[PDB]
Amino acid sequence: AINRLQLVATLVEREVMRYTPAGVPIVNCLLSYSGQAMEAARQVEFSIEALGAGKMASVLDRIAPGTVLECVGFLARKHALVFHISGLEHH
Amino acid sequence: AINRLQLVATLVEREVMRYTPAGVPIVNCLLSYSGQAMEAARQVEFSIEALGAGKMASVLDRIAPGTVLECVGFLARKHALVFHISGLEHH
Ligand SMILES: [K+]
Ligand SMILES: [K+]
Ligand SMILES: [K+]
Ligand SMILES: [K+]
Repeated sequence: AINRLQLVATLVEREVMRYTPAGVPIVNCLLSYSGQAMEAARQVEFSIEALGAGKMASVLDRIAPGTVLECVGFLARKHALVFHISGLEHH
Repeated sequence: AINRLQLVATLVEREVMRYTPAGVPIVNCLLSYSGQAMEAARQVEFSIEALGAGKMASVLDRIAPGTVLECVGFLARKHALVFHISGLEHH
């Protein structure tokens, strides 16, 4: 079953790196989206919690807040929903 | 800025049709997702609020709860986040 989110958003802030019991690094962060959709065009603005695990945690850990990111990933239950980023690029 | 969600999920329930002041029909509903992702494979399960506007409201309004839907759309602020379905198919 497909569960794929593509989102170009601004990194607002990120938490300090933490780890799962297995030692997998995780960086929780907040993304901000601003743009338009098609439903009559509609301006859309919202923020969404996200996180990077493993290599993605390392990647997010070096990105300066305010950077615009082109993200791809999947949605999941926090433990509320959180955006799991599996792919990332600038601009 | 891209904001696109692709989700194959089961329609759990839907509210009665309502309208915006302009007369645009809207059907709010709840979707349930079950499947796997790639982060090491990870089982993922969650429910998410959604809605269809205009023709999409009419389409959802005739779909029986329990039906599996292949959805495409965008995320937005409820007024919390809600999945705006702009495209829909069965299976
Ligand atoms: K999947
Ligand atoms: K911070
Ligand atoms: K867009
Ligand atoms: K109902």
